[PDB]
Amino acid sequence: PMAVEEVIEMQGLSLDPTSHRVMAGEEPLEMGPTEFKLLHFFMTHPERVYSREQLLNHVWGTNVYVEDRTVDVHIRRLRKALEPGGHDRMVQTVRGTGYRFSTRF
Repeated sequence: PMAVEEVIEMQGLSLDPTSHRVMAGEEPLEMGPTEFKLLHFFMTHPERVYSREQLLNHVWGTNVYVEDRTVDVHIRRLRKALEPGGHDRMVQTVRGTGYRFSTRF
């Protein structure tokens, strides 16, 4: 995608950095700012697995302080927001290791 604020798309799921609009095809999806940031990170760092520690650093930063399970909490809310189109299946748990976003499922 040779464009910075360009719309990211994967398996029918699109995310607009400018308007913060996320869609399963043409149906709009609802999620908070943390989930959006998490989804944005996943769609741009696909297939690879990340520990909660890595996801905390990439998404929450450092000037805040959050526990690892908080990641699990927002992973849940994100999956929940992605259900309409079944895209929640793209947010996958890597047993006792972390999470990955995949087109394969």
